[PDB]
Amino acid sequence: EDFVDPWTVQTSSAKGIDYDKLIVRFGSSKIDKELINRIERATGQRPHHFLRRGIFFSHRDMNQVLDAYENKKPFYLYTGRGPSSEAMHVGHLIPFIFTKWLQDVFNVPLVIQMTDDEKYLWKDLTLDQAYGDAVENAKDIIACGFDINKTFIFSDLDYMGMSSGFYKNVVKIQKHVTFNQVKGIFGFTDSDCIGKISFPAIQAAPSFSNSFPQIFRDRTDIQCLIPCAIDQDPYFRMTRDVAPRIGYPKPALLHSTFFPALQGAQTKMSASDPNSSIFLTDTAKQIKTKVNKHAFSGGRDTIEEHRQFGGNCDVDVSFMYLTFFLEDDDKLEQIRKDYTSGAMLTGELKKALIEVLQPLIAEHQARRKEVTDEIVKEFMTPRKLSF
Amino acid sequence: EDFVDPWTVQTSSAKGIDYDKLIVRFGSSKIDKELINRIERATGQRPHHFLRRGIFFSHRDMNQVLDAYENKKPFYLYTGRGPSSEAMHVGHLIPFIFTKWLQDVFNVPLVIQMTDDEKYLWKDLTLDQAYGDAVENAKDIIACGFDINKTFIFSDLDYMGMSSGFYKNVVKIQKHVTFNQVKGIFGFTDSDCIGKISFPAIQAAPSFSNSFPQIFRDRTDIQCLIPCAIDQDPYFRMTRDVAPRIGYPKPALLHSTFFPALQGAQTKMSASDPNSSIFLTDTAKQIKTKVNKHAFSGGRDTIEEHRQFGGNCDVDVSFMYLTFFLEDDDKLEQIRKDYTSGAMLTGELKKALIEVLQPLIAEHQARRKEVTDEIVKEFMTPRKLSF
RNA sequence: GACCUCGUGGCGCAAUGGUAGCGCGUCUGACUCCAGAUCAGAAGGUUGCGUGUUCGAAUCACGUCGGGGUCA
RNA sequence: GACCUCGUGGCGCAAUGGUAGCGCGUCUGACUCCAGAUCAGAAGGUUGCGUGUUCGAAUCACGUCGGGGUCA
Ligand SMILES: N[C@@H](Cc1c[nH]c2ccccc12)C(=O)O
Ligand SMILES: N[C@@H](Cc1c[nH]c2ccccc12)C(=O)O
Ligand SMILES: N[C@@H](Cc1c[nH]c2ccccc12)C(=O)O
Ligand SMILES: N[C@@H](Cc1c[nH]c2ccccc12)C(=O)O
Repeated sequence: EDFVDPWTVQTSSAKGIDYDKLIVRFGSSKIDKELINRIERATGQRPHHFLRRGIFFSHRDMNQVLDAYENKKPFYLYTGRGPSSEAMHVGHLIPFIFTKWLQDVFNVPLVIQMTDDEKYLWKDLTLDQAYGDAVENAKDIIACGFDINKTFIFSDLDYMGMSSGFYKNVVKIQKHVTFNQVKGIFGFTDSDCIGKISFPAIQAAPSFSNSFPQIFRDRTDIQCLIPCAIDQDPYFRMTRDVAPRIGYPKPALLHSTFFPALQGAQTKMSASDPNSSIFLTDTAKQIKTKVNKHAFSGGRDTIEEHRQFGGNCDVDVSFMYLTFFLEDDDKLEQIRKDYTSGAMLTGELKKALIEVLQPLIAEHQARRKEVTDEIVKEFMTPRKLSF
Repeated sequence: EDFVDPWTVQTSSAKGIDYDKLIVRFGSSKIDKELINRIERATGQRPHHFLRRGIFFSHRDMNQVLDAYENKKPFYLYTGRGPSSEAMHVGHLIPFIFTKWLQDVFNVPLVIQMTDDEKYLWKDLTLDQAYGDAVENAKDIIACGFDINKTFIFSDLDYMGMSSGFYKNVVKIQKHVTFNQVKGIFGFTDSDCIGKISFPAIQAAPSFSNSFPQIFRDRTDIQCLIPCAIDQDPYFRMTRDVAPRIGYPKPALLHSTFFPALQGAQTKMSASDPNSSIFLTDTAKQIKTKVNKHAFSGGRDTIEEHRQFGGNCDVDVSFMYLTFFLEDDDKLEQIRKDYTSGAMLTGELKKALIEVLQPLIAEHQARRKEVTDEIVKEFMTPRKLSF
């Protein structure tokens, strides 16, 4: 019995979360082959590997989004981030990497939310500190290549006070969610502060277009698509239930699996936990070390046993990371084959990984460094977005 | 055992609420003669009759406000209103009448809050309807003579989205109040909506100057004074407890007694209840009728018994209303004397009342009619206030 | 997503198959200098909505809207 | 406003008057192609803050800050 909620991914199996069980448990829908070819037919583009490889595996109302898109009816993307301190590891990238692709292939506007107020309520920092962390994380997000002409990155602490329609939708949503409702959904108790208790309303507000008057004037019927880590589904199950009751459309969803922590898929990568993560501000040596010194293996103890029994892929953190970052499907297969056959040793694998991580993480740093203050401020300026 | 909270004033005694017991029960301070002369010494003005006659009877930190004022340290007024539909009776005026005086004699800026979002959560209407009711009630408030150069009337639904510091203080406050805290203070249950559960934070935010950046830039140490009906003390007991913990000063308070309902001081006047109120949009005949047909009497049944036993003032709604609106202290005394002695009959009294109500309510209508849309919009424009 | 529950004159209750009643309130006249109190009388709902079963339903069933609760 | 309660190495616990210990975690070497597992060793806190009582306090008292609870 795996446990998954907005603040905890914990399972006993080394193979990690049983996503098939998660889909059922949550009521979401499995993304099947049909849906994928259906996505390709609509974009005229080859499905991103996260879709091919089941990284993004679950959805909600996707066919309706496609049915609309295909019929010239526009949708907009909405995803977000809880601002961090120094953190921001590769795991935090998956959703954003996919969102950038979705933005390209479908050519649609996007709103990214920086829940600095959330952190302020959950962690121990000042609004300035929280807001700061956000404007900062903005760089890394921007560094993913989001089109500045179709992307609006905002901080709750800020935008809330400069929008004639966001707080208005928070009030609507709040009126339609009870303390009992969220007590169940998230697990809040009478002891939690009123601020945490009503925060869900805020993570839901972006699902409704008229929350962004300067981007959609006051249109209240524009489809919304939320790419995100399955652990965020709770907010939007709630959002989908509130939607009709206040006369707005339900946000569609594309769910992604968690990026396994270095010590094993028993949990997801996280800045809070020791050596479990590879940060976006990591030197090629640090990247190299962490992989050689912390990545859990599915390979046999000795070169001896490994040759006669090969390694196990269902648990090899290194092989898992490759499933996420090695583009070429042929190379990933060769490795899976050889590693399984014993033909390849764990270290030869750990090396293949580091060869793909270092350059990726390096490029990120390279693009991050090109993010000027003028730019950040632009992305973060309520303004009309293209399309 | 009288019962008083933000939504209910109920007592069994015809003499109404035992305010002395209320002060103790709430922990507030009785406004004694000293404090009154102290107010006169500071303003160089004769204390308003609400103070002379105990209408405004309780306070919190008033001496500190005076100590500061007298030493050239400025404070600002903050009071508010839950927007109504057609309502707005004389009872709703007391606080505002006194606030206008305080504004004059002390010469200080003022923020008036229109909790349209509160109504939206508690009643059954649309945000437009709620916002509308507010912009409307604004007229009647303005009609009280508040200096447009020192007064800012705002609606939560609106201002919240155009302030770089209000929502910021709501977030601070929310983090420092638990669901249990407000469950106790107000009586909210797990069934109430998250919006009602965290609303108190909003009625508290105006107590802090930096909530109004366009009026006080980002000063966080400006004394605040809240004139209000004692039934609102719960929000500010809570506000005073949260204040220091977030590094802001505690709001001072001036409490006023309730305006007794026509049928008797057992409850306060209210639009919800039948014939218990006299509306600001009432014809001289309606005013006249309500008083002759509904005002509870303390006079004897027949002219006979009344002459030998006189009337009772501790329960006569009409005499109570006069205590509120008859300026001249000598006339009020003559009436109290004669009515008690039997020298005057109840109807002669009911007549004296109507003679003071009709002209007052008439003037209000007269000034309300002069409130142009340009003006309302002005009062409601975040802008620098004089002093 | 599924499940439970409620939905009736302004308010609070009743009539679990064959004509929707009561209390509070609201209005009248009597009585009082008024008001209250006390007497006497009256007005007000096709039962959230749409069907269906039935000779006939508020009550039975399906659907739907809305409030509250609950589940992996 | 008053009252109760807690506050200790990153985490989670202990020592209710006379020298702050343990577990988890973190680092080393052994072992493994790595990692994990298993062995062997080590580093890390003057106990929210300020006093006071005492020969001596984390533990007692006063004050104060912060978390949680409670009252008319
Ligand atoms: N609460 C999320 C941040 C977030 C806000 N809105 C979102 C929409 C999609 C995904 C994530 C988000 C986090 O901690 O990462
Ligand atoms: N373009 C990369 C995404 C990416 C950006 N920055 C990164 C840093 C590390 C790994 C991947 C990335 C991809 O398709 O996967
Ligand atoms: N909630 C109060 C309105 C209000 C808001 N802020 C205030 C400050 C003082 C007095 C009243 C208020 C009411 O219903 O009337
Ligand atoms: N100026 C009046 C206040 C007031 C304004 N409008 C009113 C309407 C009815 C009664 C009083 C008023 C006073 O001093 O009491």
